[PDB]
Amino acid sequence: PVYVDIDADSAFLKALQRAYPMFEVEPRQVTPNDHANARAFSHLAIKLIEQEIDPDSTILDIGSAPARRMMSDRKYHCVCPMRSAEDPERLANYARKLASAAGKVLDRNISGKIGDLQAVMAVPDTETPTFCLHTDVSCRQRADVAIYQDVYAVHAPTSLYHQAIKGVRLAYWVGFDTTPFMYNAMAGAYPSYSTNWADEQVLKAKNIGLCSTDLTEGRRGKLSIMRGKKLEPCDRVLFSVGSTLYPESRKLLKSWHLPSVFHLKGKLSFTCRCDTVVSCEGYVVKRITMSPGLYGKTTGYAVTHHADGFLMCKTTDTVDGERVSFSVCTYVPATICDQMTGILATEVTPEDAQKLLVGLNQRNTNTMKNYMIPVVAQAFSKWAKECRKDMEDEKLLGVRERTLTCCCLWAFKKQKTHTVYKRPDTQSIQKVQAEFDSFSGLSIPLRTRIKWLL
Amino acid sequence: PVYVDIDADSAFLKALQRAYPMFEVEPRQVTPNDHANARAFSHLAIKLIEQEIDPDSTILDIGSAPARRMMSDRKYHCVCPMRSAEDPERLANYARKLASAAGKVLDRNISGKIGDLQAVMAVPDTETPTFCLHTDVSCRQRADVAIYQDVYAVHAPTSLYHQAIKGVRLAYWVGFDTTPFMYNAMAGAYPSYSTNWADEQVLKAKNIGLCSTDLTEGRRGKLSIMRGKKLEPCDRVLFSVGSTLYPESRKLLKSWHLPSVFHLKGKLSFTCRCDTVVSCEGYVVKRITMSPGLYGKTTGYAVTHHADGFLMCKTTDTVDGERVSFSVCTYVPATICDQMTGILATEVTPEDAQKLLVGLNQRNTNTMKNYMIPVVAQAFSKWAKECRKDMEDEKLLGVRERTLTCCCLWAFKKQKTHTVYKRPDTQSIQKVQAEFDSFSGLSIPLRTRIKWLL
Amino acid sequence: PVYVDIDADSAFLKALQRAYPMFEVEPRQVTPNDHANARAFSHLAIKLIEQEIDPDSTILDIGSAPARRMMSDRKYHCVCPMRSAEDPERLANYARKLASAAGKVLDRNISGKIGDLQAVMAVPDTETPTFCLHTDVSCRQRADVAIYQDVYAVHAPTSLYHQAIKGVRLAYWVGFDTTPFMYNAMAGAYPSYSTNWADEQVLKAKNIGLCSTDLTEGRRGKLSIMRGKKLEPCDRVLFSVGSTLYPESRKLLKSWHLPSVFHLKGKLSFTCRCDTVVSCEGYVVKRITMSPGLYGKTTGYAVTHHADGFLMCKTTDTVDGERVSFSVCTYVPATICDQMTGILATEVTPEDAQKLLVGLNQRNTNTMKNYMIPVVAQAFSKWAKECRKDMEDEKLLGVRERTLTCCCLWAFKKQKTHTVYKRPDTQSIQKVQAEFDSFSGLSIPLRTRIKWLL
Ligand SMILES: [Zn+2]
Ligand SMILES: [Zn+2]
Ligand SMILES: [Zn+2]
Repeated sequence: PVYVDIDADSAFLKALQRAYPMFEVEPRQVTPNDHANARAFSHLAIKLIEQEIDPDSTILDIGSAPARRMMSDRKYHCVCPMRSAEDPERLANYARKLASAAGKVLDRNISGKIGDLQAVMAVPDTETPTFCLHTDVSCRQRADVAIYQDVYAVHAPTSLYHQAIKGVRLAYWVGFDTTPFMYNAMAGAYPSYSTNWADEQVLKAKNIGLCSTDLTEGRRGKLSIMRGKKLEPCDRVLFSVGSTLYPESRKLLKSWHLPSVFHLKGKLSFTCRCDTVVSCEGYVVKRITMSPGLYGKTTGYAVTHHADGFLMCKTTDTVDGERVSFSVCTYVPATICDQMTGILATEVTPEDAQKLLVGLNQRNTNTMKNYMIPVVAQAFSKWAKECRKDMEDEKLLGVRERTLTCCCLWAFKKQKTHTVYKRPDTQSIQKVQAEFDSFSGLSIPLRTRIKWLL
Repeated sequence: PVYVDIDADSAFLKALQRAYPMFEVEPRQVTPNDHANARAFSHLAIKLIEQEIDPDSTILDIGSAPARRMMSDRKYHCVCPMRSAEDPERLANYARKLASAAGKVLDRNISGKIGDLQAVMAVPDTETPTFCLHTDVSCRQRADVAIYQDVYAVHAPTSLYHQAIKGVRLAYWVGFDTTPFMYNAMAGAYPSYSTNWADEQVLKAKNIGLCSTDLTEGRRGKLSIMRGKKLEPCDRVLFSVGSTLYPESRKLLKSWHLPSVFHLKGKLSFTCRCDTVVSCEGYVVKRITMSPGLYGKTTGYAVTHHADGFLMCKTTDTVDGERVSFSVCTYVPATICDQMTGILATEVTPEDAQKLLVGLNQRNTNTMKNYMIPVVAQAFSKWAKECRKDMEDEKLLGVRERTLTCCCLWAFKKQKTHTVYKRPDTQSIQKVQAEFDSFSGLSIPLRTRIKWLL
Repeated sequence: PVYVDIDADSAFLKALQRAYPMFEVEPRQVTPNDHANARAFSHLAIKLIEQEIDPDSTILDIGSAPARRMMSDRKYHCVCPMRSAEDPERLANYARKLASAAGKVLDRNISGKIGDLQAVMAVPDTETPTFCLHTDVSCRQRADVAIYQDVYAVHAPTSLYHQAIKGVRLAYWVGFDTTPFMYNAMAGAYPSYSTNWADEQVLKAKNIGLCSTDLTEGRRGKLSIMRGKKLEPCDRVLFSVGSTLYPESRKLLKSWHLPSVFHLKGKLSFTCRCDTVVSCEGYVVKRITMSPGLYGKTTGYAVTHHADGFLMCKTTDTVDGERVSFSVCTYVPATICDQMTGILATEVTPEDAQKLLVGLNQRNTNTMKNYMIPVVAQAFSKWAKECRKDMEDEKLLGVRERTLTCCCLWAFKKQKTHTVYKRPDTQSIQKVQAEFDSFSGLSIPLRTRIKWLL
């Protein structure tokens, strides 16, 4: 069995048992994490990856803590770029966890890993079998499995190519579903994992998941130096997994939304596939295989299967007091989606839809988080309405009705789409890019401390 | 017994037991595939084919992975054209799966298949008894059974003739029902297999199965370089089986909708039959028999028996913002169809029809997927209405009412058919073509790696 | 007991036990065949014929596969004209089934049948005791029983005379009821066997059993080269038994609707009887007796006893978009017929009649297939109406009311009959013709195959 640190009466345990049928998932709650689900998923994700891959294979852990990786029989070789403030504490914790294992293991190469840390604290740029201080672009070790566990700040094709040229033929990416960022939403939620993310421009909104505003009477309106008149989603996004905050860029998030087939054509050439192997309510495990030489052709399309509904709607909020409208995305449980089918046959108001959603939810054992019921309600009310206007404005079969621009071009009226509702068992198809061909860090007071611990 | 990787409480298990009464189907879920049904069908399809065919026969596998085929007592000879990015990984996986079997089998010719891969990585163009790197038109092996398991990108008559000239007298094609492509629909669904397909022109539709659109206010309408005024189904189609995406061409799909009898008359002559041996909710197993010399005659008709209802309707969507109408097809469960019979005796609105369909579905144990209930509802409402207009516009028995074109020709008013509903136990009859008479790939870094694995 | 390949909970098993009281009918489903009923009838029909006929008799099998006939103790002599594409595969299958029986039988003349195929592939025109490559007109064997199992493409009097001059005194014809073709219907259904047939002119109808149409907006009406103005039933008809398609001609179908007595008087003379020995819901077994010399006289009448109701109505459809009306026939279960008796005492609308039929059917255990419920409903509503107009227009007893054509002839108004309803336990009486007096195929590449298999 596999023990997950979630409450025994948790409703996420069934979702987590479906996503992992090959395991016996048992709750062993030992810590009141506010993002316990996001970790109960990744623990099982590594448990599954370690079964799929060959035991005699060497694994590379990009941006991962070496502390969690030991006590495992797999030949891990963690690569620690030390790009953030957690890596020095991660290395301190690794050195400290090795000390309590000097003799009480004699099964997990502890006596080799102590030597491996002291030998890399002797020479920093060195390449040891199970530890190094390089970036994933800088490491010189040769393996055949790579694992990107919660690694979003990396450009996908560049890093994948740099792993492939080192002999990596299999790669696993455990992370959040990058689909809300291909639809290019402003703010969004992963409610089953207590995760909220927002574009920095709307961090002062009133009521979205990740926001914080102030009280006011609305009588100033004079402090605009330069007009915006344009509130598109910029590049910087902030994620809050429970209470843990991470900054990301939309570019490096969208880069991991890889197509089914792509080509990495640098000094060497590889043809690569990307398969979503696990998917639970917004948290995915993707499998990339890379093989030498160009084979086949690439369509440049990426598919997302929706097991649970996916909404993206236009919501009206007040960012920093100013009433704007932007796009918010969320995941709705497939049960709620299936039970709204009959009501969305007509035009329902957001009040009626919210009362019906609260009924379906409470029927204290909630199916979906309630902070998303208002917006979802509004989303449904818009969708059901835009479905009636499609029915009243029936066109002719196979014809269009373009209008001349009066010089040489044609014009067609665009309709206003306020909601994109991807029901369960539908798919999203996004045109992405394939055919990619365009591919220190530690102090002395720390280097003295990491080997003093051993 | 035969073990299928679907969960024990699945409702597809009963449908899968009906399609295979000669087996006892046991659920053995070990993986949360989002297209587990489409594979639980094909596993049993190969189990059935291997019983029907003679054990002393040689089998050819067009476009199939050699990995899955071993551990079978049948004399397989897989032909691997390496036409896509999966065949290199398929060969890597085959070479890796052979290594774990060097000695632990001594029953499935593992020690012969290792040498058989070594002999083809020594000479590429060689023809070995159980493996080759050719296409189906290029392979030179002589067998008597061919199997096309999920092989849609091949022209049926050409490939079948090239198998027949090599002594193949029996062929099996396991695939999706090619009937939605003879009615020439724009988009469609196989909802029991979580499969959606769409013509590339409508991949930016709002709400069909395989689509993805954006939010907008509909106030630009100026970017048409050249008018379309014509939205007929073009040749390129994209399939999403769960989350696995494949591109297909309507020509090569319609190619496999073979008639009951046809003739392959090239340098040699064969008379051939095509029998649908298995069909489950949109997934068929066809049996082609080929015999030397022309016998009988061909009427050129292809029949599809509908066990579950088949709808094709005109839906109004907004592709990339533009409100168009195109044809969508889907499969409706025979129970839903039978329970809709009484309501379709009059004119029902799509709202009433959708509420009634939701009632019949929920009566949490859904009979049909709900994302298809709206369109189906609309379809029914149109059909029930076009059935009343046939009754109000009663004609005379055996006469027509053509009108002179005023020169020498006659004119008859055509009526608008918005829905084609093929109820359970009806049949589709399509005029197709019979009488056919008009019939490398591997790199060095991979050929080095395949034999290093063994 | 006799084992039929139908599901254990099938509702056709009761009807099949009534049609064969002398047998123990046991369901042994081993194949998901879409026309399992049509074969569960014929298997029992041959079981019955083999009991009725004398064991020391020689049997002739017209157009039958020799493969199914062996393993039977009866002295069969199959005649294989090789008129279609199934006979070459039938012979391949026979040669293959003999090979698996060379030694494991020593009870069914396997060692004699192998030599009998080798002797006929040595000389083609030869006449061997249990196999020949002739037609039924060309075979020179002398027997005393003939069996026509699903043989519709043969002219009945000519074939029967050619069998009689060879000493055949008993003949059996297992087939579909040829009564819908004596009423000369355009399309029709045998719904208990999943069989639909249509005249080729209406294969593009919208909603009948065997058809397939397209979507359209009805705005072309310009492509008629020559007017029809006349939609009578032509000679070519297509049958779909489940999904198996056969073409037949109305002439050779009506040929087997033989009268109770007829005379075959050519170079020799025979007086012949035709009795329907078995009848199940549209599938009959007819027994023809032929004796030398002319005896008695012939009324030239053929009778059909209706155990289940038989409808033929005028339905309005749209063939290829053009709204026409033609005649469709179907079989209604005697229970549905009996339970509609009280409603048809007045004028019921097709909507009310369809809701009532759906009530009686569902009262998921359907009595009749639902795709025939609308048309049947309409049929009933017409019949019940034409029965009221007979009652309101009461004539005088034994008189007519002809009107002079003003020259020398008389005229009577003909009434419009839109429905012919033959209730259960009624009979149809048709004036047919009696007194009849107007009465290679294999290549080398196959003849090399057939004895190579043995
Ligand atoms: Zn390293
Ligand atoms: Zn080969
Ligand atoms: Zn003969």
